Amino acid sequence: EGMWLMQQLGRKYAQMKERGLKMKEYDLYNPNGTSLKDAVVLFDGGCTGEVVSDRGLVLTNHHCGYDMIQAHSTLEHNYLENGFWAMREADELPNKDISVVFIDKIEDVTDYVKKELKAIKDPNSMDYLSPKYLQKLADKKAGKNFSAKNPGLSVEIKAFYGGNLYLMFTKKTYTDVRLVGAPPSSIGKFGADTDNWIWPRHTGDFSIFRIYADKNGNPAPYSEDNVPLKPKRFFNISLGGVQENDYAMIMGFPGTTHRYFTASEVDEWKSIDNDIRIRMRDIRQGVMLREMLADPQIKIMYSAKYAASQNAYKRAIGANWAIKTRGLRQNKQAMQDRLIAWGAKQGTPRYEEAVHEIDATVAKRADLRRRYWMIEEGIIRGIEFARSPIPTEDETKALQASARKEAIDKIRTRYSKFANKDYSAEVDKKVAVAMLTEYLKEIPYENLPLHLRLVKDRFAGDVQAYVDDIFARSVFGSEAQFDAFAAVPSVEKLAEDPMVLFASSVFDEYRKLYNELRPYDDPILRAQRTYIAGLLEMDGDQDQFPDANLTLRFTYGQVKGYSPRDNVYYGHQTTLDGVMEKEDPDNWEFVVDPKLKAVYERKDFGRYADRSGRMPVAFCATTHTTGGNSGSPVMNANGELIGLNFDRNWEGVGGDIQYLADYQRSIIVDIRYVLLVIDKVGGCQRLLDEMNIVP
Amino acid sequence: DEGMWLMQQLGRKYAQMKERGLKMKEYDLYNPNGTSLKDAVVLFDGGCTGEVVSDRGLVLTNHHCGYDMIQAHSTLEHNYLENGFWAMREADELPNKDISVVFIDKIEDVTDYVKKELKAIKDPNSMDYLSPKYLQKLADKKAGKNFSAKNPGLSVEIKAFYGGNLYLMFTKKTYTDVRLVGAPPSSIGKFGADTDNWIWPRHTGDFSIFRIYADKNGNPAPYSEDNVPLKPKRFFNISLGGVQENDYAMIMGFPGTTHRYFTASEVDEWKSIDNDIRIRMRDIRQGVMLREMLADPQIKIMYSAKYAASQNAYKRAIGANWAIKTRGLRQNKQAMQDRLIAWGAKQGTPRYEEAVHEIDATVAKRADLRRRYWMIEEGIIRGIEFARSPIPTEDETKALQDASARKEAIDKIRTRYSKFANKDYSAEVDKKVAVAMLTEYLKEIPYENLPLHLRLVKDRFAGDVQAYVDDIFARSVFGSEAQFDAFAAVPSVEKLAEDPMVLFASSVFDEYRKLYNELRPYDDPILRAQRTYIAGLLEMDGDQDQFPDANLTLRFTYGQVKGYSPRDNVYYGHQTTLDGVMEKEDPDNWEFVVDPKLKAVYERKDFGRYADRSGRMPVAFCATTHTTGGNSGSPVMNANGELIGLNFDRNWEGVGGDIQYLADYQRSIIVDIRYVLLVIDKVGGCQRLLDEMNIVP
Ligand SMILES: Oc1ccccc1CN1CCOCC1
Ligand SMILES: Oc1ccccc1CN1CCOCC1
Ligand SMILES: Oc1ccccc1CN1CCOCC1
Ligand SMILES: [Cl-]
Ligand SMILES: [Cl-]
Ligand SMILES: [Cl-]
Repeated sequence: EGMWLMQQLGRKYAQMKERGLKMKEYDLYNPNGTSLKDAVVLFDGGCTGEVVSDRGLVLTNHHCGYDMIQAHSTLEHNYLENGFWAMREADELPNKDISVVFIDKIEDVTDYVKKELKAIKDPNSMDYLSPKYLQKLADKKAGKNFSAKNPGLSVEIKAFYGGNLYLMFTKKTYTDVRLVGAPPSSIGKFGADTDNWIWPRHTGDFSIFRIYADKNGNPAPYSEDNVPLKPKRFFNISLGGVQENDYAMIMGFPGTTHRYFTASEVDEWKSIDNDIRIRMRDIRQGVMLREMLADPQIKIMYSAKYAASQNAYKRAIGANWAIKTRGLRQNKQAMQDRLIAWGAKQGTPRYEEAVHEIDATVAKRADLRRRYWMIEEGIIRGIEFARSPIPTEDETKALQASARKEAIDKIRTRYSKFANKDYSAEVDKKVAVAMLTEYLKEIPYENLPLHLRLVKDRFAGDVQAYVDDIFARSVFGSEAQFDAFAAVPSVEKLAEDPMVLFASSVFDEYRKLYNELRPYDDPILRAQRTYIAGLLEMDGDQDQFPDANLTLRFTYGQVKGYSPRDNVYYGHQTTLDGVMEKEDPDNWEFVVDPKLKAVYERKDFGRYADRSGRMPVAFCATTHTTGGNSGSPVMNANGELIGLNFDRNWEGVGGDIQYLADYQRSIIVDIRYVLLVIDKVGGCQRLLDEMNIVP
Repeated sequence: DEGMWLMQQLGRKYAQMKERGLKMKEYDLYNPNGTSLKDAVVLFDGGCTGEVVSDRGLVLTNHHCGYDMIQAHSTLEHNYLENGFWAMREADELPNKDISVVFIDKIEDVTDYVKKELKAIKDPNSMDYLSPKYLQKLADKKAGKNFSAKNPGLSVEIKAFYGGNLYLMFTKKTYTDVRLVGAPPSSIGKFGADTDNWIWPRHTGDFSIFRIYADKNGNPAPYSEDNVPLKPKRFFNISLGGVQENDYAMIMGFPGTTHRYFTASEVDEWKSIDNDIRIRMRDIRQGVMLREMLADPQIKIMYSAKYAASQNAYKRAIGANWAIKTRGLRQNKQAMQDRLIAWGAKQGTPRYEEAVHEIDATVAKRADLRRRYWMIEEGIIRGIEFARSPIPTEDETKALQDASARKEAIDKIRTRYSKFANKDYSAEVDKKVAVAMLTEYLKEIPYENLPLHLRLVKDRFAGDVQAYVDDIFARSVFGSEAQFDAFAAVPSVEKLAEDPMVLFASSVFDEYRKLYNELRPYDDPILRAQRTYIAGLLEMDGDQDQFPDANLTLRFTYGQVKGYSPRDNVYYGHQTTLDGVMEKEDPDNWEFVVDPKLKAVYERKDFGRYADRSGRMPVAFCATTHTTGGNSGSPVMNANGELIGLNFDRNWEGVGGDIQYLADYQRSIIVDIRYVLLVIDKVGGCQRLLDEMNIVP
């Protein structure tokens, strides 16, 4: 059910032992010694990874290492397409701007932070949540020259439970992390967008890296003299596999949850955030799909844009399904009513006052938040010409020194980036006509961005004519129109340009709405500190975890499928047979790698197949995970690596607000499938040899 | 494999059925010389199955079987199709025009009689052995002179089985006064609508209720106000015990057609010609149609039924091709024919191998013609609406070329134009569909094989299909209402003889008929060789584990209540519940709206004695019985012969079951009788129907 702090392992240990955990408490997490926690890393600031060899080999997802694989890919050596397999350590590819963070130490500094906070003077100060203020406290506690006296180490204090608990983390960061291996994208991203958030899943979502360090294992930036890190702890790989009901646990860095939302915040999330994103993206995607299906060149240009829009669209659909069917609003209402009743009995009215402040703040910001989401989904991300060039103050104070050419070259560069090889003005006009029609129906005249008032005042309500006029008269409407402007440029032409006025007006309104809404966050945050303090005083910090905040957490559960709907059951494990069932040679997402197809046909599964002779691919578990847990190690009851978390099903996206025992599942790539791909597809035997594989 | 057994085969299957769970005595299910459960089964309205469930002639069948009768009695004031219908007294039950129920009174093996009559052969290649006219002459001879007049309501019919190796004579008792008694709203009767067609899990309460009326002595009589409900020989008892996983289940009904004795070359032809062409052409047609329906709400209204009708056989062809590709259908037919050829070589009889060779050679010879026939039928005859535009008849052309009969010819042509260009016809949508369909057709069919008018695409329009189609509508008398009216004011034969749409329609129909005429002779050598092929299979492995192809005659099938795994890590159980109906509810989607009375019954858990042991309300179940089209409305029986459900569909994964039964995928989709009784009781409030039924605890 939760994403527990490492400090909470002691309190949870007996429940974990009753669920199947076999390893000793301090072998998993030891606050003053080496433990399994020391083999977990925050991979590239947003993913999880794990050390799997005494030579610093690291496993993470394919979608986590995607940028590094793509940056090393060329037409001659397309690693993104065919995979990459370094046959020697010297062949492993260095990566610019990469990092791996180890959580060396974790310490509770709540009393220290609360004592420092007592010197505030302003009772409504937000320093208790300020990264700048908390970093000043972290530096004071660790010492002035801490990073100089302890090379590779840094300190950081984070707030938890809305500012009721503070932890200081001592982090060891390595920046020389080299690409070692990756399967082809046909394995690493098999389902591609069709199978995103989907269980059953047949994706071998993994990639392999290696941490490099100086001669003493200390962090060092990229250098040809760097040597593989000999870590103090690494995961043993299990080949025993998984069975239904087996204990499974994960360690990783979940990003964000909203477990302490009020019922009014659940209503706001559904009726504003989700409904607007769903409505606007459905319109945008609908026009885009029509144009992509009618022109093969439009499909090539808009495929990535369509896919990027669909990602949070599907998340919003899954979240709204949970709000509608799993009683999320009702459960938050019952939670706050229980605290209010308990507060009335104890004679402390501040908990009811805190819930009231949140409700009043949510109700007060409703129209502004609706206007913000409408402009953001409808125009800022919905219409491409909203991000068309806007002349700067320096560029206008150049067109009217001979830096007129410099001002024109800078504007030309931004025009070329806007109207790039993937931009279609005809597709954009069609999308804008549909998006603006919906926007103008939802936003009244007095709340419109100034330029949009011209739809009613100048074009008699004709959205098509307003959009046609923007492109017909704008210097950014076509290449020939920009070149005519660049030959005879004047600031009068730019100041009255219809596209410049549209872009400026919609961005002005977007910023103004952001500025008016920003002050509403603080009273909610301050009231949440009181609300969560009451919940912890009432029911204790035993069965209620702190919201995820990109810090190291553990979660446990079982390998278990679920019933998505009446008479339908999805089991706990998928097989290579399921990959072959989905193969479509003419559908780019479902092409199957010929080497993988041959391994399946010959049943060349070696020691990786299950007891039945079937080759496992992925499994699902009742662990509680979210974004940030991609690449997390999945452990056995013995702490051995059995898989890597890579996704969660759409039915469980509502799990960020309320964990859903009967629907929410972590989607995990089976470690047996990872080794089958390294061995039979990559032929990289040296990686298998350096891992400690247990029978 | 698991089949559609003749009633005659019950004796030799009885021990296997008993070992699979059957508890009733053999002659209580089927007795060739006395009353049995077979006497409670009817062929409903010539294409469905039904069953008698009371001593007063109450009949249950599917909602989609009784659909036309419910629709014919529906008005704006009393919309029975939308809200359901529940007659609260026998006098309130609605009579139906053109309805019938057929009882199979007697079934007799007349193989020796037919084979003796056939020996009076004038031509050894005669097809009289399969001729309904010839077989009816033999049936009348055996029954006697004026059988229908001497025994009113009774009629006789002989049918061929096993490719002409077995003949059965059926004595049928037909009743034509069958009145509508009850029907659930379409929200229950067709809950899944087109989305859930051929789909398991299924949550559709597909049932309707009728009553057989007869004269004072229970004899058939056309509709009369003096008619009285029929007191039948036998009726089904209703079981309330329900079903569990692995329970024995059996069905009796009228499966229409199967192709269990196809050669491997006929399976290849079915896949590579029939199915691939239908799939390709319908995907193009549906694609253009969907794009126009999504862009214009009025086009969606006009083309929704046409789109749905095209999708029905398209989905069936997809499901059939999935079985051919994944379930080794071609390989299993090949093994079957190779086993017969090996056995024939040991028996010293080469005629079985010669018969398979004749089928293979005939299939290979007709390949190009059959490809051309399917290409024109799917691509143009069905694919393009203006292919069925008016063509002036020989008498209409002769009338237009010195009498007042010219105005009659114009009125007849106008009537056909008004039917073609009706309220649902869009010339713009049709032109777009035709451009895409003709582009594919012209790519597949060479110039020398094209219908004459289509040669103009290359010869006159420089390969521009769009211009050719535009010219058809711009210059045709049937291109618009204003163009037809201009023709009707000044009509001439010369205008019609050179009309581009008339020439297109005539040319494509000429080619379609010519191809049909050239292909028709190839059917006979296959049929004659199939008689020899199936005789060999029967002689080799016996009439014990291989059933005759379905031919709209009474058959029984047995199996178990069992779900299946459609794909890796996915399992569909054996039973759906009312909770599944509520999960699918969408108030703004016509297909998935839920009746408020049903939703209230679910919320209050007012399930009475109809709920299962866990308090859940069952809706439908699936079984490993072998069914096909014609089995809609079939009674589903318990091990005791009690009614547990009505068959109403089969899953798409099992459509290949017409060629080879698929044990791990094919399932009959059945409405649970507990759900039927729940709807009659809590939704219709028709207690009198429950009271006349014999319900067993
Ligand atoms: O299989 C994939 C899945 C997701 C992303 C990319 C691929 C690779 N495809 C690239 C071009 O199309 C054929 C292979
Ligand atoms: O100003 C608001 C904005 C969003 C929500 C609620 C209000 C308060 N009221 C003002 C008067 O009109 C009725 C709503
Ligand atoms: O529920 C049905 C299922 C299939 C067909 C027809 C209906 C009835 N609907 C008609 C219009 O939409 C609301 C009811
Ligand atoms: Cl380390
Ligand atoms: Cl012979
Ligand atoms: Cl099968």
